[PDB]
Amino acid sequence: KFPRVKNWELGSITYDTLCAQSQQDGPCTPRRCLGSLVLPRKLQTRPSPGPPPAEQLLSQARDFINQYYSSIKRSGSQAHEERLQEVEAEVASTGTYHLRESELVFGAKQAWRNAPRCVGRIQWGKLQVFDARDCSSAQEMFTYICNHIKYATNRGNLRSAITVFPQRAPGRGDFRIWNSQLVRYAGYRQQDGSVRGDPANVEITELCIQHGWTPGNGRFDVLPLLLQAPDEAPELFVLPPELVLEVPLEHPTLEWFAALGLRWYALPAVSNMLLEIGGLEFSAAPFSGWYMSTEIGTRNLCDPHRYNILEDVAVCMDLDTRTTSSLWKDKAAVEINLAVLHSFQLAKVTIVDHHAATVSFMKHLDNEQKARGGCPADWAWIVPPISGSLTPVFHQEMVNYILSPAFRYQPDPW
Amino acid sequence: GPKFPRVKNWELGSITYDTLCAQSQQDGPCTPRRCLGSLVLPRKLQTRPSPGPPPAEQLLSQARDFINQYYSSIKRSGSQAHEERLQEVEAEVASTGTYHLRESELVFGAKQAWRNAPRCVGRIQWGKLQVFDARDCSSAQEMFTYICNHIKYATNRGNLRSAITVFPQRAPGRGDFRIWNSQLVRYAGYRQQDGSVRGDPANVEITELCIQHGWTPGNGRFDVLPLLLQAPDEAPELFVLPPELVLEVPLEHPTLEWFAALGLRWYALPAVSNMLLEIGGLEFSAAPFSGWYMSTEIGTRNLCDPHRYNILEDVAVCMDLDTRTTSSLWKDKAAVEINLAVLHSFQLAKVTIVDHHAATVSFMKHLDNEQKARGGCPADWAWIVPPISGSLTPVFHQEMVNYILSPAFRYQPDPW
Ligand code: HEM
Ligand code: HEM
Ligand SMILES: O=[N+]([O-])c1cccc2c(Br)n[nH]c12
Ligand SMILES: O=[N+]([O-])c1cccc2c(Br)n[nH]c12
Ligand SMILES: O=[N+]([O-])c1cccc2c(Br)n[nH]c12
Ligand SMILES: O=[N+]([O-])c1cccc2c(Br)n[nH]c12
Ligand SMILES: [Zn+2]
Repeated sequence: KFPRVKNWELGSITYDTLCAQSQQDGPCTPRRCLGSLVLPRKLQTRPSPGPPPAEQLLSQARDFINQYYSSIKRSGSQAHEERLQEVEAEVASTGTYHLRESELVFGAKQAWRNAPRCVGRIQWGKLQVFDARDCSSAQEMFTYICNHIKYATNRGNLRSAITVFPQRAPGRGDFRIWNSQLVRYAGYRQQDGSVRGDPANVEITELCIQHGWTPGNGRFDVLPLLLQAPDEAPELFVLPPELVLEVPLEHPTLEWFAALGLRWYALPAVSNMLLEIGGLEFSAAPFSGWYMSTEIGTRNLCDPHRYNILEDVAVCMDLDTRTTSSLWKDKAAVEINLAVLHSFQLAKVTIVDHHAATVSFMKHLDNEQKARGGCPADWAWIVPPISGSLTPVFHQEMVNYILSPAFRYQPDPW
Repeated sequence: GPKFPRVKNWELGSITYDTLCAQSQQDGPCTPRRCLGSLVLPRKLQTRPSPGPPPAEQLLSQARDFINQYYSSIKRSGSQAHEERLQEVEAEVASTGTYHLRESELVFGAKQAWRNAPRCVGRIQWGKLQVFDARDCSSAQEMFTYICNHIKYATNRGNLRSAITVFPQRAPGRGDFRIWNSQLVRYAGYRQQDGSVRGDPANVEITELCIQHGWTPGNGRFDVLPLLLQAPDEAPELFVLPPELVLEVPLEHPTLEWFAALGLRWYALPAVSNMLLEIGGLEFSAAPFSGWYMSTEIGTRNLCDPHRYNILEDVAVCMDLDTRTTSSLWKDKAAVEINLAVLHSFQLAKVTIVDHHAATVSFMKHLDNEQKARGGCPADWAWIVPPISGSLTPVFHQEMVNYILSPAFRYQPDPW
């Protein structure tokens, strides 16, 4: 049952015993592996048609409290058995329960620590948790968010942070942030099917316009937020320009690069995922850290269904775009990633390259093997989009499983 | 909707369902509890030498599945020729404990094994494979004659042709036909006194086995190894490939003049020879197959892997790059130029080669051809996406379902 895990660069071997703690099922079976699938339908977080079984919830709850008390080394103590009873009496009576701030802080950190697709988990212990459970309006969500952004950005010296809004309650709508990230660029479906801006944001941009936003016409127009309080229509909120930090891209040696007019924001804040802690679900819990240069230079700027600048850059570099064997694509992508690192470093904004990032992840995997006897990792996401085998994680076998607390995907609110 | 794995292509936003996986009769390493898809050698396709024949009934079920597959491919499923063949296989297994394949059946199974290989990006060529029947072979000496013939035909002076040579199957109460080498062409790995390794670090053991068996070792970085061929119940015999049969390509860069001075080179023919070909339950322990190289395999893996030649730093220093800081992306720049050299050099020498962009584009075409043909295609994402410029190829944006279908090429324990 326990996986023999091997690193092919070093020849070392380890056994993942942490996978035995996984209580949630993934999409794979012995007949076929679906590890490469981006999204689920089974691992998804289905709405509350009513309160989920008290036994099931109480089981996840007790396990979390147990995890919390081990965390502070006061396991088995009186403080522990009293807390387990509080949780049980509360579920038995109301069908749900509530967490203490310190449990929520522990839970939030464990959620990040448990995320298999995150290559930045070495930073898991340093996370600023903002308790925004004292929120009752879209207006209040906005204030909290602005404060999250101000703190997280920190003049360019980024700090990891998460804001937790009210949990889901049975028989009531969810608190939701309609945007996938707090900061994203608009995607305008310009007449001929083409899209000015980020093609991945066509739908959300249309929804913003539908809710009163007067749109722009640039390639990098920061989008407004659609915040939604329970059973209420989403409200539109324009983020103050002084709050959104952006880095204009330029190349260290290629003078003409800057003329491309490219730029990217400093803060990567995912705001569409569900945070699950002890059976409870927080539908609104935006989190942020800092960028790995490849997400910007490779994925966001070079993906075919995204900005797709690969060719424009290759033409400017005067590369042989006629044939694939000239490797014009590979050369252009490397220069774009270098431009991102140069630009962010020049602007004094936090950034980390894929080589440094994966090296740190290897250290993290080692820390975790010692600490918990394994570490859930999703190979396809941990290995960077360019230069895969050039990094240490490529040659490292990994085991992927679901551990709780956990960040999960959830249905779009519309 | 449909009760099958839903697969999405994120670049195009298109959806497909894999119904072919339903026909998988063999389990992989994953369970709903955890995914072990990233593991290289899972104990699944692994075939530990069964002392005797397969259970008459287990072999029988596998045999029946293959015969059905065969008749279905020639469009005679349910016919008298089909039912007669099924009876003939059962009768043969009932009296002898095993059975034998008709020539066309062997050709079909061999092509299907390639078609079914999850990790092969070059499967769009599956239909055009030359199958050499070597089931008459009876000595290590003859295995060598057959291999040299394969190498000659397959190499074809630089205009490579896919081919597989099938030696006699595993037999009850009779040793196996084995090729000790991992590939027909491999460079030697010499363990230095100082601990280092000259040549290919990956080939240290086979090199030492060659020496233990009479090989007089050289001491270069690119010394082609001799073959250790093994016939039934005999010790392996050493056979040196005549130099003129092993085509090699001196590597040079199209603009960086100094690259040629590095003295780097690579052989033109990739021929895997340590895998077991399984068809209808019959095992062909010796069945070397070859095709042609995808540039990344040479320039990125073979030449740049830290546990292989590891030439990244040397090329970086030559390009005068900052190898003291990761942010200079010195590794990336060098690897790109190393891959361009492999492509430029093979094209210059008139030897078949395919860049990772052209290969993945063609695999996308293969995926479409197989959706319509079989209703899905077993693919191992981690092995299909190139070791460099991953998201720049169309396969990165294509979800994939991985499973084991038979006939198949499986891993098997080293003979020693
Ligand atoms: C410290 C800096 C960080 C870096 C450099 C980093 C980098 C990455 C990268 C490259 C990915 C893979 C691509 C993707 O899924 O979009 C990822 C995924 C992820 N990270 Fe991190 N991360 C960081 C901080 C954080 C923080 C603060 C959290 C949560 C508290 C977090 C949670 C996750 C999760 C849940 C995913 C998966 C998202 C999905 O499934 O789409 N990360 N991270
Ligand atoms: C025609 C050109 C071909 C190309 C460009 C090609 C390319 C590749 C590549 C890149 C791999 C991935 C690396 C690896 O797994 O070792 C691979 C794997 C494989 N190919 Fe192909 N291939 C070709 C021909 C063939 C042929 C002719 C056969 C068999 C008849 C074959 C059988 C396989 C198998 C079984 C593997 C898996 C090896 C493993 O388990 O590691 N391939 N191929
Ligand atoms: O840097 N990244 O590539 C990246 C991807 C996805 C999420 C995050 C967060 Br939250 N910080 N950085 C991230
Ligand atoms: O070493 N690994 O752990 C590993 C995982 C997944 C794919 C590959 C390839 Br292709 N080489 N090594 C790999
Ligand atoms: O080109 N390749 O990278 C490659 C890898 C593994 C096996 C083969 C064969 Br057989 N032809 N090409 C191959
Ligand atoms: O699109 N995909 O099929 C797919 C599979 C596995 C990983 C990724 C990433 Br990271 N982006 N797209 C992916
Ligand atoms: Zn799997």
